[PDB]
Amino acid sequence: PIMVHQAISPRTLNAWVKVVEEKAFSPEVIPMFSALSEGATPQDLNTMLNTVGGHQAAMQMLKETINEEAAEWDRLHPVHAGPIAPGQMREPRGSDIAGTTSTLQEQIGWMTHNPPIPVGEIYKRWIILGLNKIVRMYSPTSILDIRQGPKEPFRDYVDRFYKTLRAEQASQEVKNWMTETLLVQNANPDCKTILKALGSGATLEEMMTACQGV
Amino acid sequence: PIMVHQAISPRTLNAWVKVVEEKAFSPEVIPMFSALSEGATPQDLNTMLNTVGGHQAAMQMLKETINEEAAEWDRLHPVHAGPIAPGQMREPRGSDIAGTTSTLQEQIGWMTHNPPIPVGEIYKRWIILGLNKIVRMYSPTSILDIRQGPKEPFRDYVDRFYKTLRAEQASQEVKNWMTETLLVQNANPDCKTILKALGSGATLEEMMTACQGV
Amino acid sequence: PIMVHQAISPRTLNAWVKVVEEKAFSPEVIPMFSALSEGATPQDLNTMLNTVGGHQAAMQMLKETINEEAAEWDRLHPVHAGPIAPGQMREPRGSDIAGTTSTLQEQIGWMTHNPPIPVGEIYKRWIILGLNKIVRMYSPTSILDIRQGPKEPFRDYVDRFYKTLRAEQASQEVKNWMTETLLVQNANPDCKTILKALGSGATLEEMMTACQGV
Amino acid sequence: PIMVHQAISPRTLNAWVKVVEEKAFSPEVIPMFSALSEGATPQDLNTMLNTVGGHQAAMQMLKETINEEAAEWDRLHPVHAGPIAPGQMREPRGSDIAGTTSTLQEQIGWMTHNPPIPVGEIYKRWIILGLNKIVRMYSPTSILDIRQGPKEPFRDYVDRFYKTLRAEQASQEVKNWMTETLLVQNANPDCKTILKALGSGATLEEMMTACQGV
Amino acid sequence: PIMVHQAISPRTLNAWVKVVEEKAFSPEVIPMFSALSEGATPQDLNTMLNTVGGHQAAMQMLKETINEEAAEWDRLHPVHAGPIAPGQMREPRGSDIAGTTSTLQEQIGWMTHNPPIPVGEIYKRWIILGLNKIVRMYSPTSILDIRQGPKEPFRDYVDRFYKTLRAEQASQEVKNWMTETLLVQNANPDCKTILKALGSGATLEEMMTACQGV
Amino acid sequence: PIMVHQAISPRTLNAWVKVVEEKAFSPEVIPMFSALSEGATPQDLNTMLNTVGGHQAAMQMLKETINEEAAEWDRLHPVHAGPIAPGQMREPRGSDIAGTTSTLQEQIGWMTHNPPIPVGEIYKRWIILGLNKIVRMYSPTSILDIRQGPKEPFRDYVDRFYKTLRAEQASQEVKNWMTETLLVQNANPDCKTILKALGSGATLEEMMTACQGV
Ligand SMILES: [Cl-]
Ligand SMILES: [Cl-]
Ligand SMILES: [Cl-]
Ligand SMILES: [Cl-]
Ligand SMILES: [Cl-]
Ligand SMILES: [Cl-]
Ligand SMILES: [Cl-]
Ligand SMILES: [Cl-]
Ligand SMILES: [Cl-]
Ligand SMILES: [Cl-]
Ligand SMILES: [Cl-]
Ligand SMILES: [Cl-]
Repeated sequence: PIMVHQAISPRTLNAWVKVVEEKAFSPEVIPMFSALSEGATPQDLNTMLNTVGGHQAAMQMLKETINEEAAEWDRLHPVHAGPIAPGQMREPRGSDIAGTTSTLQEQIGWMTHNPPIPVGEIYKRWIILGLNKIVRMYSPTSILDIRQGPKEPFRDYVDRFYKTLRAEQASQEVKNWMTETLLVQNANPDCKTILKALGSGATLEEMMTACQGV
Repeated sequence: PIMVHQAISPRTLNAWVKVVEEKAFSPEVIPMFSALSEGATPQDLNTMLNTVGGHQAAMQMLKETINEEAAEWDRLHPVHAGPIAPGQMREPRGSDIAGTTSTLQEQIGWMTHNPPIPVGEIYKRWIILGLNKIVRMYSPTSILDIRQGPKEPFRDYVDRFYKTLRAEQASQEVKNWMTETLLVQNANPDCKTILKALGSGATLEEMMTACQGV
Repeated sequence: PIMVHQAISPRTLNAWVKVVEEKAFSPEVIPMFSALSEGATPQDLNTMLNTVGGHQAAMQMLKETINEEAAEWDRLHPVHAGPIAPGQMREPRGSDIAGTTSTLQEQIGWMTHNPPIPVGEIYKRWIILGLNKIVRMYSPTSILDIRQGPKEPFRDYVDRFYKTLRAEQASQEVKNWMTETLLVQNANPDCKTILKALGSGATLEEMMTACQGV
Repeated sequence: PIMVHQAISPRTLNAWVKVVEEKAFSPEVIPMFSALSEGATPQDLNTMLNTVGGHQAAMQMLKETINEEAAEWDRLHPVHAGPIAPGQMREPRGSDIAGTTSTLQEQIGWMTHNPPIPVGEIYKRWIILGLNKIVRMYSPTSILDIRQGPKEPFRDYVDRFYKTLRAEQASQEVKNWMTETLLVQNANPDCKTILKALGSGATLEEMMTACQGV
Repeated sequence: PIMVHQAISPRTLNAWVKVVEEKAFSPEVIPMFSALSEGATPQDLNTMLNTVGGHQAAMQMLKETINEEAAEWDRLHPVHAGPIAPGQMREPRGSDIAGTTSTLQEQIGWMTHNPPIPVGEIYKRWIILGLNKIVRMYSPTSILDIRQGPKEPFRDYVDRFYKTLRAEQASQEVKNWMTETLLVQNANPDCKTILKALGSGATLEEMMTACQGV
Repeated sequence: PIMVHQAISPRTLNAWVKVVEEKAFSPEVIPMFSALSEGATPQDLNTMLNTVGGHQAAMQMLKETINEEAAEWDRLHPVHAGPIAPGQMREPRGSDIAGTTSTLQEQIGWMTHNPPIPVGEIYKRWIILGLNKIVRMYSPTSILDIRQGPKEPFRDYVDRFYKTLRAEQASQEVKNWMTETLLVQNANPDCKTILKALGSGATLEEMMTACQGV
């Protein structure tokens, strides 16, 4: 990554490869990806994606999302005809942001220049957008089906609930509705009664400590 | 972390991930977290939290604590209306300290500027506050129940006592009362007699060496 | 690699060696190679190749490809007779780009000089060209033979399809034809009907989510 | 640690944690601790101690020793009343040296300032003092009980002798008396005769090579 | 290694040690050695050799080769009598290049001085010369004995051929003769016929793809 | 180690610890030690020795050798009475070189000052001197007892010979006599005849290749 240019480290690459083998597309893979690609050029971002073996339905799916975002960027940013003056550099296309039609030096130029054109962070947003689509498709369970089993420790039910909740790509408002509606509704009879008694404004801490004995 | 900005290292991230898998929320997890997040920006702190898979009841609980602290910061620090002058940067909100509504560059700006606004260390205190709440809730044993078993080496009883003591979030004054009261009271008959004979001002060293033979 | 010269790191070398032992010549080996050889001089590129034990039919094959590209470079770039002036350095031959007839200092000279002569990136392209030839020869399955089995989850069929597709060295236009023709054609009866109903312009996401239940 | 400030490295922390799990409080733990804490601030020293899980009787014992040394420092160094001038910084208390009542910046200030106030090395001496107390208490064998068994290779007896000797916290004069008295006295009959014949001034090398055959 | 002097890294040393234990004197050991000794002083080169345990017939053999090359250097470079002036440094002998009679500082002096006297790269060539002698002696199979077995995949026969070829220290002209003569001659009947039909100028790629079905 | 001071790295320390556990006092331990202690101050050298657990007969033996060398240094270098002037630093005693009576800063002073007083390299020579004494004492086999067994491959006999030779601390002249006398003398009948026929000036290479078939 990068403001002095640097190659992607052996142990960044290796760490990313192992993450995908072990955890596939579990929600936490996406923060790991972003963490390992901090300050990454499009070339470095493409490296991480291309070094993934297997999971090629998702990697192909990711390409289409990236292409869709590229087409959208080109629509909003039409390229103007003309010779690039000595002090300036050309406007990036969608394919330049995705790294397929731009050199490393062009990518370095845009990121470092005074008006920064952060193609690294733009392309990364496109990748993360497509990764979210994969997680949601690749999640086995639906949030609607998470119901506490009889004699299930609440703590284990809440772990399953917010884990499954974590893989829906839901906005904060949508995730807020699911919490106040499904969590208490789908608790088991013994603890559900207790939770109705806490009222309409109790924290998760209060709900978990309330059903700790039961 | 950071005064030159730096990305979170592959082996910092990986170390933190393994800590939580192996040790869950054992008291020592919190010092490990703080150690691995030294000089961290809110973006780096959020990275560590988001890269944790599982334990999503606690991670959700942690969000509420962070939001409570954010609401408290906003109450004490009301934002004033106006255009941010060239030489200055805006006042951070609670959400800016938690990183959700601020950019990396804004976080870098506050931490490096001459009046330092250490959003990293402020947000970290909020996270550590919530981590303490988790440890205490997630501790299986109570300090009141730690009693030395018949024929139990004192050393093993003291290990269990101060381990269980370690997970209560007790102030120094509260932890002091538990030591002078419960430790000797809940020792086994043979060693308890010996300890009453040491008097009301003996060190742990003297108590452990006194009951070494018995 | 390199603009200050640096030796190839112990853990770059070791990482590359393990990659080839574990994954042989699977498509992802090539992006891994390029990633680990970022900014590499021809000497560093030769190091990575020579440190590979076994697979000597491929490594020998790679030599011929490199020699073919060297012969082509010499044809296009004929060397002129004359003593190299103090301020300049000689024109590289194909063997100079491949590192066999040039010193490390000559390779450093070309890469750093004001008109950059990127022998590292030129030789790397020749190596990657030959690596593609190996992958295609060393691929066991043909893309034509990938047919979805009865009761096979589409997701698994698409994984096999784009994995096998990945090892053909096909241009984008050739890979595009295979997608729109073979993927739907070679699906199993139950899902194939569903896919004909999506129409002639649906994304992979829509095709995978359509055949998710079936 | 530090004269430019630096955070404690991931692999320093991890190394220290593993040392205590594997070797507990074996004499060599103390040199390992000092080695891993070279140039450490009190904050870094507290980190290493707090990240130790288990062994909480010793860690609590260590706190008391540190508090005793703190009380002693305060007695010898009484704090004077007054506002700290711009060019100077306040006098450290015992709690400031132990890091509990001082900030990282105050600790950095004292260590770097022209009259250096090495709170890191002072606090480290207090910690090492308490670690020695633990080793001696936690040693199972006494030096008095190490007697060479019949047919025991001297080399193995000398290994046991100086290992057990190593955990007594004995001054050089006390350890010198034990060598010249117990080592030869407690050897087995066959080798003991040989050693009396070497005389009152022979080296360990001469004693070991003398009893090599026997 | 080195133009600022540096000590050999822990992980360079360890990597080299493991290479020799696992792979002995397989052809690839020599490129690994050269890679790990890039920019090495004679002291660093001697370190790598001396840290090898076992294989002492080869390490002794290597000493003689180094001594032979040293004697040859002294013959070609006779030392002149005189006091070394302040601005200059003495001429290196063979033993100075091998590090046995020169200090680290003398080795640093020669490598860094304006007329560079690369004792590191000279001594390294002597070591690599002797390593080649070992590989050839320590190779179990002869290139003459590599014959394709009945029903042996050509690819496996070519792997064995160029592996065994790799350990002969043969010049390019000698290795060229073996390829065009033995490879086709010693193929099995079914594939041999096919290869005669390709003609006297076909690549390894064409030969391997020709005998792929057979 | 060091001309800017640096703390001993976590992975230097750990590497040294593992070396001694796995290989004890095999000849190669000594080059490993020297390699890992390149540029080490006496404090760093003492760290490596003190972090060794077990083997305390040898570590104690090493202390005596170091003390003997210290006494010898003091005899040759008598300390003169007087106050150390501002521009100068005091003369080191034997105990100052061994680090027991000197501070880290004094050790840094001597090593960096214009007339360098390399206490690191002096003390290291004393340690290496004592390590050689240990290896020789701790070697199980004598060079005199290495005789080639009937049907033993010469290569294996030469490995045993120069391995056992390696642990005698023999000068080059003493090791030279053992080679020309014992190696051929103690070979087995079949190969011994062959070696007498090579003559009185053949290399190890010629001797090993001569007895390769037999
Ligand atoms: Cl993310
Ligand atoms: Cl969520
Ligand atoms: Cl903490
Ligand atoms: Cl506590
Ligand atoms: Cl590639
Ligand atoms: Cl593809
Ligand atoms: Cl110590
Ligand atoms: Cl001792
Ligand atoms: Cl080589
Ligand atoms: Cl070859
Ligand atoms: Cl040595
Ligand atoms: Cl030897």
